[PDB]
Order: sequence, then C-alpha cells, then structure tokens
Amino acid sequence: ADKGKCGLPEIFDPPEELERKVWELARLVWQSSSVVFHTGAGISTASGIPDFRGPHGVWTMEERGLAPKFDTTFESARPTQTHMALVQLERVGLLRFLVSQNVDGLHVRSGFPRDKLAELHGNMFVEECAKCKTQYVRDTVVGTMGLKATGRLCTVACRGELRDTILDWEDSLPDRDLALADEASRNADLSITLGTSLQIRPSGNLPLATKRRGGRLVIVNLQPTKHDRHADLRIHGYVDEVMTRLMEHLGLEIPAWDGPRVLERALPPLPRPPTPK
Ligand SMILES: CC(=O)N[C@@H]1[C@H](O)[C@@H](COP(=O)(O)OP(=O)(O)OC[C@H]2O[C@@H](n3cnc4c(N)ncnc43)[C@H](O)[C@@H]2O)O[C@H]1O
Ligand SMILES: [Zn+2]
Repeated sequence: ADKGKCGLPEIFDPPEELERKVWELARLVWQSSSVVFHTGAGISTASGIPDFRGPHGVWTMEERGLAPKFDTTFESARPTQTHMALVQLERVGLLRFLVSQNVDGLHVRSGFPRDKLAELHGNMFVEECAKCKTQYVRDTVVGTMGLKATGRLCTVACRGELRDTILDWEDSLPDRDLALADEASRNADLSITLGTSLQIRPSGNLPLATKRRGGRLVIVNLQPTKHDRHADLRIHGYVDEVMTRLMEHLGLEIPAWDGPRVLERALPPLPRPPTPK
C-alpha cells in the first residue's frame, strides 16, 4: 500500500488563540444534538504509544532508518486524559458515537461502551470466531495480526477458530463497524477529529459525511490534516490540553481509571450541568 505524507512540521496555537478555540468548541458541543468523535494514533502518544506519521512516528522513523520508541507495552498502557474525557462525555449524553482507527485497545479498556464505538482497524486485545463472529476481549494482546488463527477455540458448542481483528494493508474494513460509523457520521451535526492525520480512507473521509449535510467539522491535530480546508474550527495543540480545557468549560470532571474494564452497552445519560445562554 502507501505510507502517505510522513513527518510534516507541527503547528502550535498560541495560548490566546488556543483558549478562544476551546471556547468555540464548547459552544459547538452545547448547540449540537448528535456529536461524533473520530480518534487516531495521536490521542495515545501521551501514554507512551507512538503515532504513525508524527515527527517520531512509526512510518516516519522507518523512512529515517530508525525504529519507533514505545515507553510502555499495550497491556501496561493507561488511557490518557482524552480517553477518560470521552468516557465522561458519553456518560453525560454529550457524545453520541465514537469512531476509532486505533488498535491499542485503550477505548475499550477505559470503560467506553462497545455499542457506541466502531474499531475500524481492529483491536489487538479482541479476537473473533470465524464461525459465529462472537468477539472476546482479552486482558493481554492477541499474538497474531492480519486476521490469522490464534490457536484458541470458541467457548459459546461452536468450538470455532478464533482469529485476530487486526487488519493488514490489503484487508477490508469490518462491515458492522464501518456501517455503524458511516450511519453515525452522516447523521451527526458535529464531528470532532482528535489525534488523526485523516490520510487513510474510508476512515479519514467519515468526518466529511457530517460536513455534507450542513453539519460542523472540528479538527484537533498538531500536524496538518488531509481535510483541513473543510474544517469549521482547526485546533493546533496537544489533545490532552484541549480536552482538559473543554471539560472545564462544560463543567465536567475527568473520571478516574481503576484498571482495565469492559462495558458492552451504554447506560442512560447521567446528570449534566445546564446549558449556557
Ligand atoms: C496499521 C493500520 O491498519 N492503520 C494505521 C493507522 O490506524 C491509520 C490511521 O492513522 P492515524 O491514526 O491518523 O495516525 P497518524 O497518521 O500518525 O496521525 C496521528 C496524528 O496525531 C497527531 N498527534 C500526535 N500526538 C498528538 C497530540 N498529543 N495531540 C494532538 N495531536 C497529536 C500527529 O501530528 C498526527 O498527525 O494509519 C495506518 O498507518
Ligand atoms: Zn463461535
């Protein structure tokens, strides 16, 4: 396949411009009915997992004849302030759906409901049965990549071959996840992209489905993105700093993470502060 544009220069918004943009983002969240978030490799860099096309990204370092650096294992990695902010946003009903390109499995481990999440490129902790399609969320990473047999069998008897959910460059996106991600993105009046370069299709094109129906588009990234020209608001800064300032404006606290936990279905929305005039 193609690695795309790697190691592009990073842009940083000054403290004055950044503060005004987070308030503009807060206004867009309060006024929107269907908010869909789009996450990429950048929202995991603050946890010790490198991105792909950033200054020290996997494909950027490969081009330089160097190896990417991991400051953690996927099992010892803890969800960032951004992952936990997204958990709270969903809990208070301010987040309708979450579309992710990340294989790190941090969204599931943070306690985010799996029925409001589309894992387009898979999850390295999730293995699927080839016969009944039943998914298994493991506490450790699945040893195989490229939808290959792991060795373990189904327990629902079915006894079907369990395969990884990691897609190779040539593999097609999962039908259920892509259909739900496309439906949510199309029907959203606000799509916010966090830590994604938006260079890989159809994943990168999903936030544009919002823009096609008069819906608003917000892009939060350090480097420039493929669809920068069609964003209503472009925030250049660290996703953790942007989300921390956002939660403060919304009057929401970032919840504590008490270790890896799996939530299959979303609960009814928890009480949230009243909306400003
Ligand atoms: C293997 C596979 O099947 N698919 C992978 C991956 O799933 C897919 C998606 O790419 P993405 O998720 O956008 O990573 P990025 O291109 O490196 O884009 C990440 C973006 O995050 C930005 N970024 C990094 N840290 C950030 C931070 N703390 N705050 C804000 N932005 C950040 C960075 O500038 C980069 O532009 O590309 C494929 O190689
Ligand atoms: Zn099975």
